[PDB]
Amino acid sequence: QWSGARALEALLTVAGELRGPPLQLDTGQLLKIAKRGGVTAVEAVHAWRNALTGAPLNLTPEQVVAIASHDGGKQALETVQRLLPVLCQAHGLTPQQVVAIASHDGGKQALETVQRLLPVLCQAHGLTPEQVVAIASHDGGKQALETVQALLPVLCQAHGLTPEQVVAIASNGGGKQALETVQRLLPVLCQAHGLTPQQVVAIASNGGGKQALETVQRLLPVLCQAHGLTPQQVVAIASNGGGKQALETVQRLLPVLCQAHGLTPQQVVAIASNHGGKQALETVQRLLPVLCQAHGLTPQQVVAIASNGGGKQALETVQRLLPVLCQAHGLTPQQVVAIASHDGGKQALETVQRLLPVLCQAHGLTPEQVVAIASNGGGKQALETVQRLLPVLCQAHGLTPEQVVAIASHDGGKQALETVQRLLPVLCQAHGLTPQQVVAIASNGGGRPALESIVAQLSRPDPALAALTNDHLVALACLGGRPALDAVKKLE
DNA sequence: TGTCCCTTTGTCTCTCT
DNA sequence: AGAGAGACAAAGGGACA
Ligand SMILES: [Mg+2]
Repeated sequence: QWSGARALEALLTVAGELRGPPLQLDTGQLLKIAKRGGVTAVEAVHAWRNALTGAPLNLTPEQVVAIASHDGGKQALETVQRLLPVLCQAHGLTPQQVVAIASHDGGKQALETVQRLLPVLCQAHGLTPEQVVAIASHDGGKQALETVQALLPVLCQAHGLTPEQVVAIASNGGGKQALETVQRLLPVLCQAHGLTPQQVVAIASNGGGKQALETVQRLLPVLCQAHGLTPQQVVAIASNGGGKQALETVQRLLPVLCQAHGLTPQQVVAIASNHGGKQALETVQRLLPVLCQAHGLTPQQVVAIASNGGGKQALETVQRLLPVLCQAHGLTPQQVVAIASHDGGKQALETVQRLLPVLCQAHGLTPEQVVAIASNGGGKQALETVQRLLPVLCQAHGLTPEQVVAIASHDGGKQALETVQRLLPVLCQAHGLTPQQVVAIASNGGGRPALESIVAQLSRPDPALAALTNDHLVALACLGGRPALDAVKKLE
């Protein structure tokens, strides 16, 4: 008999009881835990199904699932019950910060290291606890913290980094490796290749930090001479997420793409400078002629789709869905491209296919309005939030469909929609803001934190924003969102 | 096996002007 | 607003006990 038979059965046993109180998990939560945390993690969640759910700790099931669904999730769950009170009272962290720290593989290691090192890091190394929390909140968090403690002085003094840079480098998976590689390679990359420490920090400030710095060091010569590329264009490929894989794939496919399809180097750099760049490039070489065949898409439209993170998923979903979206849903190829040319194009595309008839028939939007909402990063999220929240923003808060679509139609629209639904009453009813002023504030990228900052002022007034009327705060909030507000906060 | 750590890719959100 | 930067997570491999 296949070994896994027993454990698998154990899994289904324990996981049927978890559909019971007090977590009520929905199959797609039990799977998640099962896949990443394993059976020990499903069986830890059961064994601690009460201790975690209410007084003392009081975690949402969402928050229990987040802690459990990683390797060592059992250890994390045990450690969180032990240290969360210790960390909120002895160190002053929110429990949401403790959950953040715990929700990665080896979470236990992270938690115990924050417990052990946060004093020495804040006192003797000058870090804020929020910096310590960010460093901690990735896989290998424990490693990154011990490495920060050890290398912060040598990185700042011998190498000229600001502690902020050291923290930005540290705050990724493999933070330890990136830090160590930045130490070793910073002088080599600066003194031999004329890179600013700033550019070295940007290369290092990703996952595959170590990998990207070493691949830049090895390949900058081969790329800038025998491949007509600038130091700037190599830095950009290496620091935008593509890292090692993207740089090596730029070597391979730069001539193939150009020579066979007439793409400039700038178009190749842009396709490269993203997460999964290598994937986008390879998919572009593979799929371009299929798309552009028989007066299909123009090349430039392929370059566009491809030049966002997830470009490969976007290219393949267009290939698959262009026909049905145009035939069955009355969309132009131009529209399909626009939806696709954003991070998560694939998600937006699939969500338009699913939700366009619903949003038109049941909610009275136009296809154009649907395309507009879908045509931003996180399109899937904005579109699903529009469906959830349209009848509520309209009926309960008096907003027009037009106004909702407008809040919806930026990056973060989901966040902006959910914040408007929650903050409109206190803003209007308690502080005299008009619905239109509220809709205006939220109708930008960063609508959410801009609404929250406006509320932070009219709820617990900083004396530094006092000479500003509501109408002035509103104008500032529209113009530069939270950062503009915090900008004036620094004036008193 | 369970746990810890690292890398790559995909996706979502916010900033900076 | 478009480019750039930063956050959040899924999934796989190495390493080791
Ligand atoms: Mg594994």
